[PDB]
Amino acid sequence: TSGDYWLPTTMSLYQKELTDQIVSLHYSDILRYFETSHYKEDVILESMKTMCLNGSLVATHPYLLIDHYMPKSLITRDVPAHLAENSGKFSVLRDLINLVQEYETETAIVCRPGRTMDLLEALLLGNKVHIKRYDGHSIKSAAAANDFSCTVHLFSSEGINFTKYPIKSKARFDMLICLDTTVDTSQKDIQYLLQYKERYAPIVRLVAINSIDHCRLFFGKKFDKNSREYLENVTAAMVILRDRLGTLPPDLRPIYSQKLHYLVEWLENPTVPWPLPDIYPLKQYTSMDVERSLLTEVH
Amino acid sequence: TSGDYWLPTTMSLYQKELTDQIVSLHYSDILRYFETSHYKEDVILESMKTMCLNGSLVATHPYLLIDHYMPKSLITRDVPAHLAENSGKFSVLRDLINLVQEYETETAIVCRPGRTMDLLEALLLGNKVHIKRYDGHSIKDFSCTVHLFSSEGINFTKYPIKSKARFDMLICLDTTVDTSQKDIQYLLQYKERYAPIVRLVAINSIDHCRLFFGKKFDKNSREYLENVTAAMVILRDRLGTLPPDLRPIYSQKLHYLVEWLENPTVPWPLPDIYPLKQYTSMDVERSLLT
Repeated sequence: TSGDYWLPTTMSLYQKELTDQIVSLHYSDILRYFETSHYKEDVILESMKTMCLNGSLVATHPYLLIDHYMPKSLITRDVPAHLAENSGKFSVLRDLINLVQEYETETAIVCRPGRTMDLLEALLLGNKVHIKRYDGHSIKSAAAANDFSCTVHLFSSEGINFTKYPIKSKARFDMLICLDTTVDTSQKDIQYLLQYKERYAPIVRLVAINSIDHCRLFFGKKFDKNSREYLENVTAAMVILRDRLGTLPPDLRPIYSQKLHYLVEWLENPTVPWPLPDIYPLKQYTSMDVERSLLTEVH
Repeated sequence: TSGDYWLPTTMSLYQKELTDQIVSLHYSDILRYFETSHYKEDVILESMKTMCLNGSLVATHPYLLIDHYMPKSLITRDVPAHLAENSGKFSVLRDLINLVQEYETETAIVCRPGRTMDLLEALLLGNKVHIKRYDGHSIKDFSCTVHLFSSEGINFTKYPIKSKARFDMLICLDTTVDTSQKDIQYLLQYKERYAPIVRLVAINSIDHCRLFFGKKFDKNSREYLENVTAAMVILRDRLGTLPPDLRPIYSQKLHYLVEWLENPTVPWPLPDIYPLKQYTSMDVERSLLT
């Protein structure tokens, strides 16, 4: 395939009901945004926009949205498991890394800066793996006295700065992972990463099914940019898919239940076709479908 | 010890923030219930009462309070693990049963009827274990059989104990279980005289509150509800975390209990129910401020 694949991830019960809440919150704003169509007022746009934002955060981790109860330290032994237990995306990642760590490889991961970076690091501390950041920050200053075949490099999707922090790697990235949808693989800094020695490193994007993640990714290759049609299809989908949020299809489940061993072949020959189906398409929902969806809320 | 022990259980992140929400919901009602003390209006009482109820449900499982996303089928292979992953109480139970299932034993479990029963059954399907209910309902070679009884009236004449052996242990899932009642006293004495009681309790949760103040104010006293509500609200921050001492036992998947499982006469290996402070109208205010 295209060297640009998706890796669907589930959603914890908490992640689901969080999203469900986020939607209930913008309930009226949603109906508005779809009623007076095209006219569209700025307040309402910002509402749709931030409802989308908060949905995106929760999709990769609840802590990105709610500090409450976040461990004061992310270093303690138990944290990695706890983080994974609360974000299907993190759980998939961890599963993934449990495989790639066996190999001698440098693997790149791009995600939005800030708390996402920290949580990403914290999650990775549960893996037999070297960790390099490129923002001069970290939660473990100290370096691994250990000997790991696999090193994981954590890059910001929003500007890197390779002159103060260069790639001391001395080897190609065998794979680049998109954690958020904040990642624009077209940008130069990310294009630099992919070509670090075929010409391009495989991209694999972690996406929660039927989540905002799914919406942004699919409509993105069909309406682009900040079109009215993008936001309309994306918001309508997020809201309507809210019920099937983050459940893998029956076909796909065993692969994930099997802790993703299904991917070993492709991991060893990154030239072989991506073993998983292409990003499932999403319907273009109508102002009608959103109303019908939001009703089952109303009593 | 007394043949009546507690088994603390943790709380999932979701169970925590749910409780936290439940509290925020009754925020004003709480301040009211503590301000105009003793006077107490009926609406507010019902508020305190149901805030307590909803907290209790969440403590044993979030699905008891929010249908949203509950699998339409509880039989599929993955359900047991999913349920446990979302209630520290269920996770402890499963851990427990993973031990007791190795033995030739009949183990009794009492919990509130209804969805609790179903979820209990679903959770148990992940265990090498026979399951008997006594409500004629259900959603579906083992040494271990687990008997699920309602805490709220049983009916042993339409559904008798075909067991033919003593219950080596009786487990309280909810706080809905009154071991003093006759039907439960019948169960404990089914062949020493009484089966050991072990009660699953989420630390610093309403569960903890009800159980401890219960042996200190009883019944539906003003002082019970006052100490219980104040505690639930204030402990909200330390909700469902085991003390450093206790953690390894649980991390070790509870093997620490094997000795007691084999000789139910040995003293309960875990500390007695940790006491809770009697909090003041003052402490609840300070707690709710933040």
